[PDB]
Amino acid sequence: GAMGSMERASLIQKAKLAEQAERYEDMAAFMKGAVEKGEELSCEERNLLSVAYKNVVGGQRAAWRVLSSIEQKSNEKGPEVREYREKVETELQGVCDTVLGLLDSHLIKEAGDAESRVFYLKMKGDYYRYLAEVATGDDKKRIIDSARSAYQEAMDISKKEMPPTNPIRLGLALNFSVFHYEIANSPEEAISLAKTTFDEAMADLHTKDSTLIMQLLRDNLTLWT
Amino acid sequence: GAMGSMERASLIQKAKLAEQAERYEDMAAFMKGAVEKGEELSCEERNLLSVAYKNVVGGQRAAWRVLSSIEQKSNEKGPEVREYREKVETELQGVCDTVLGLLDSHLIKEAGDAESRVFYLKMKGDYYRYLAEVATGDDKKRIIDSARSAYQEAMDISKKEMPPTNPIRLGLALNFSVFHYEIANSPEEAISLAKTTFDEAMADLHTKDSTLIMQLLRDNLTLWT
Ligand SMILES: O=c1[nH]cnc2c1ncn2[C@@H]1O[C@H](COP(=O)(O)O)[C@@H](O)[C@H]1O
Ligand SMILES: O=c1[nH]cnc2c1ncn2[C@@H]1O[C@H](COP(=O)(O)O)[C@@H](O)[C@H]1O
Repeated sequence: GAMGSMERASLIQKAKLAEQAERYEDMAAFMKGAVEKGEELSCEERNLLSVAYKNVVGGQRAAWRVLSSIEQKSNEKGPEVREYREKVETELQGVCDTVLGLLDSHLIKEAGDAESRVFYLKMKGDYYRYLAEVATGDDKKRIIDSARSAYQEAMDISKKEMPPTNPIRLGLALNFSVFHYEIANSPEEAISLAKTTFDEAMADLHTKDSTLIMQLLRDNLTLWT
Repeated sequence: GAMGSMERASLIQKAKLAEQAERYEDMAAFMKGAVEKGEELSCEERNLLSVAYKNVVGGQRAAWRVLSSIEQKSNEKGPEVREYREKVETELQGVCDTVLGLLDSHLIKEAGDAESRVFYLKMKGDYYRYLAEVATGDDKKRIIDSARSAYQEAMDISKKEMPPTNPIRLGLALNFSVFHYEIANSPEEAISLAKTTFDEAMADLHTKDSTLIMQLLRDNLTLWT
């Protein structure tokens, strides 16, 4: 595709240039580029992937929210705001469906360092979650099953082979739980895991940046309870 | 074109939605849309035009600068950074050439309230200036003539029919002078006008937001002298 002709290492250098210039569209395009090569990504590369995708989909989800909100106070008048809301909703689904293709097509295989098999399964759950935040109907149904399947296979792996301070295991559990509350409408399952996790981490805290996740991880229990 | 089928007032409402959502690409697209209708813009509309275009071209010029800088420290190694720099340079020229089409094609006619005939001529000078910041050769030559022609016809009009507190006349002169220093390499002409203008404004200051322009207008003389 659009980067087919470019050397993998150049794609990677240009991702980094993009990041410096604050051009996440670019950065994501370059990374989709490298990924599409077929070489397994290093830890440092994967951080470029997620970071870029996250900022892109991030601003979309912002605008979506601004707009749904205006479409709430527009229920007490014109289609203009529903129309535009749908526009942004459609771009977002776009990016999600793209990132979800990378994971299904290249990144996830059932053969890898495993500490990152997680990173991907997690990423799969988050992007499927982002689709859930905007879907309706049976669409919303299936997407929910999917964020569950992934986030769960990522839990198994993270428990079995990851110490409970691993900012991966932390972040993952955090996410999976936000999903439990915000999406699947199951605050029992949500509170349990939010507690348990922050438990078994406050435990080995003796071994200092996972603490930021832990700040949030509890920060969430405030409102949940 | 892409908004041809949409009612002018809807375009305008959606610009405003865009602004709330912080989607300047959208906002600019919608406005190019309304402008393309053929109806003269009100003051409030024009502010949506400029604001949207400004933020778009604004982030481009940022990235350009980040990148040229990395391409400076890259002169003491790979084409990756020149290549990407050129990419961004080309998007920018794009947007400039678009905005410059709106002015030449719709917005500027030699028949209007005139206090805004200025607003456009000024806008023409700034976008031509933005092209100058990145051009070379005879290209750079012609573009400079063009930012001059415009900014000047905008000076005549602004002197003749505008009191020297008019945030338009202020801003204009400010810009025209930055051009004199930063682009046309003529600090004599630059210092003169920067002085003169801030003079005849400090004069009638007795008649309180143009002061922000005046803050800058002097702020510039610091470095210029
Ligand atoms: O850097 C991060 N990594 C993982 N989760 C985060 C991060 N920053 C914030 N969060 C959490 O994610 C929530 C928003 O959901 P998300 O951004 O869709 O994953 C926030 O309310 C936090 O609980
Ligand atoms: O809101 C504004 N209107 C007009 N000129 C501005 C504004 N903000 C900053 N400037 C000036 O414009 C310079 C940057 O050039 P410009 O952004 O290409 O017009 C700044 O250094 C200021 O002198």
